[PDB]
Amino acid sequence: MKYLPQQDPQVFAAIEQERKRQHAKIELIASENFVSRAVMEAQGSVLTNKYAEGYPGRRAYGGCEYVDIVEELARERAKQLFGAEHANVQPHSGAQANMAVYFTVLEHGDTVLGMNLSHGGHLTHGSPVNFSGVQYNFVAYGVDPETHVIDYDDVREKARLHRPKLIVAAASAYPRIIDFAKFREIADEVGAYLMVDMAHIAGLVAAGLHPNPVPYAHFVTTTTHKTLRGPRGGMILCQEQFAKQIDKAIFPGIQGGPLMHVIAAKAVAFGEALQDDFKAYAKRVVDNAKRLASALQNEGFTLVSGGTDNHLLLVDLRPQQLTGKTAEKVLDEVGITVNKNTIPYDPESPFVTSGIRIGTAAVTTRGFGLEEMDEIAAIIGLVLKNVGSEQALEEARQRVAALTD
Amino acid sequence: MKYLPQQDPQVFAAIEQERKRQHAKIELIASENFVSRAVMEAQGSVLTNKYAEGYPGRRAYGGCEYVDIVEELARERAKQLFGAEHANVQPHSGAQANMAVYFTVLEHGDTVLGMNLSHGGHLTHGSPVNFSGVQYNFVAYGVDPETHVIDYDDVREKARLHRPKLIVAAASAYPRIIDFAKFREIADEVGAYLMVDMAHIAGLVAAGLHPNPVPYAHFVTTTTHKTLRGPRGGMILCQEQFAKQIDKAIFPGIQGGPLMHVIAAKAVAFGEALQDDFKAYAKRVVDNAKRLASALQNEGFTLVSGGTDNHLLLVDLRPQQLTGKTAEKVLDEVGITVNKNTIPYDPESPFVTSGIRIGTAAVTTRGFGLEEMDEIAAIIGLVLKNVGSEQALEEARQRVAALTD
Repeated sequence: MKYLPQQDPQVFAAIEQERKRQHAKIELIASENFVSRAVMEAQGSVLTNKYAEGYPGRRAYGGCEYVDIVEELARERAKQLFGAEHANVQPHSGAQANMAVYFTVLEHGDTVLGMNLSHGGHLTHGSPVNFSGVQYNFVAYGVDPETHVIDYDDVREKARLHRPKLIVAAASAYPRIIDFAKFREIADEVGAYLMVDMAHIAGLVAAGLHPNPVPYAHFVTTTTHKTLRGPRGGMILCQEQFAKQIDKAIFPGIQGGPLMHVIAAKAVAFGEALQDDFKAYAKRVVDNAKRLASALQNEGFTLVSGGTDNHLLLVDLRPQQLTGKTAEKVLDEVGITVNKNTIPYDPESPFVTSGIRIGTAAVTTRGFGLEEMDEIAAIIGLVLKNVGSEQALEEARQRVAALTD
Repeated sequence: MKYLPQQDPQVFAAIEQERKRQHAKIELIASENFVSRAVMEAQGSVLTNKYAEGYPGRRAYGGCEYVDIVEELARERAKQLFGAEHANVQPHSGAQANMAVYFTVLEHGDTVLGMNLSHGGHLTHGSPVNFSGVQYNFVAYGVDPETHVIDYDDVREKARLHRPKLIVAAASAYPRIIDFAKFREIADEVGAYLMVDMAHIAGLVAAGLHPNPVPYAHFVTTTTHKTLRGPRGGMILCQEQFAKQIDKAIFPGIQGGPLMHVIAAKAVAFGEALQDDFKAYAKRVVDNAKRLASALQNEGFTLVSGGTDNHLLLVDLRPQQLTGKTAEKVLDEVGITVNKNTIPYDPESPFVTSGIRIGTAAVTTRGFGLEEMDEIAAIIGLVLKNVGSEQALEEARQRVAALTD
């Protein structure tokens, strides 16, 4: 940076701390990643100065010729990546992408069926303290108590009982492949739209390592930030038949001016995802998650679902008589970043939990491989088996430092 | 830029075009500005990598120590700038800031009173194709047909008749000072909350050149991008009594993860606004608008309200027998960026209009003064009085180029 250090020492000092923290810690929060310098440069561009309400070639204001080129690049690259008939790259966030789909197909009070929040579903899939739960009547399907895999007969029974106008599939903490074909079959049976929120798995989908929801879903929502390793924001994919409605839901429906600089950054991230080396990266993500899962089991940990098909895993800490909250805290002490996370049928509150969620996207981006997964698992075992030994925590601290350099 | 040119030639070429366009044109769109290099650097930082759901010291996830410092800096600087008891710097946009206030105080179907959209009100103040108009029952107050000043007796009568739960004041195209004291008096009479959307005038308010709504409003919403000359985003200000509710409306209410990099950029912009030279800048904005208004009248143009108290003016093109659409198009041909804008009691549709809206924030940032205002007015006169003369348009084109260098 050149101008920020001089203009704002306070802001600069804090950013630099954050930059150094990102390097020093082992980042295992499943939704996180590190974007490229190209992505950040696009975000740091003069495109923040441009009002561009509307869409390419159909804007509210003049002078949008060049931001139109940027947006179209984002849209066309998104369609190439995912094989969608239409893309809307304007949503400010995953929240707003979901919001716009709901605005499109639902009236206030309509019934929606989504994944149980304590089994892996997102806040925006019907939390009673979120707009989704307040605005619409959400019902929930669950995972099997033993396998922790989505019970598709439960999805079906809930759909046939509650007659949702919309079914939502996808999750913030589900470690297995979702069967979108079965979701669509159930949707078709009850005459419901199917929305897939692929936020967590979008990078895996782009790389062909998770089945693509696009052929099965009327609407696919996603974040761009994350397995897709883009800037922070949202996107909606859909068939051409809903394109006009989806675009109108975003604007003038729920947003105003789009963030053209972030849209530029999205285009850059999609470009990166289209390359062969992103596919290799994504395979290492999944390989690393599998390896880390296996290594954790070797250390004596129980995992939700008995492992992972994707980037993420959930440790069920009940055998160790630890809460997710306790685990999160102690791991923080040694420089490992996780989050407490409810496990299916969790006897503890969402503020305490019996689990920790772990993902490999971030560490894989940093160049971590299988050997690093083994060591991370060994460090976690050392810490969680010795929460009362400061000497064990210091050893863990030193082994963490050894990994980050 | 260093990495973007190599990584993504297509995106880079388009951004560079946009950068060159921003320099070449006379930008008179009233909502637009040019941010500092410090602001853009903050936006281009590694803070995009951090999930920071929740608030400073009370986050969902660990590792937020430094992003907490950034957010608190934004919040405290906002409070210093505007004298508010509480700030929420997380809204992704002006749309989402407004959305969150509505989510806080209103139930679905509640009556809201806002400014007539064709008299200056915003899309998010009750458009039937916007969430505001779809979710709540909006009624409208108007300006006087002769003076084009808000009819405060009309605000009062509409409030007493319709019994709104919320009254909204402020505008996207109102060239006069708004009387917030009178709005609060009316609000108090009918037992309604008062929300002020100061998006357009927030920079003027910070500089003491427009009366501050904060002492009179329960909620003040604003964009940060704009007269405040910040990054693209929103902010909510309120009294401490609504702080907890407003924060919960933003998260977990209507958003998820905030854009910490943009929040950094907001802090930087607030820092800039706190300096003496921003106050001087803002006075030049208002001085330039007054001068430009007077110079336009000298050219024979009629202005809505007979002039301006702020950064913006509206030309009523009816005396010239031109539509706003025609004016916008021809001005675009010579390198002057305006937007068509409905005038109060406009006989034309919002897609055609009888007016153009013009603001001085952007050109003032570029260093334009009174002499430049005279010339801009002379060029506009030349173009609009000779829409059929290509030679007149070429002269205008050359005089525009002379101004931008």
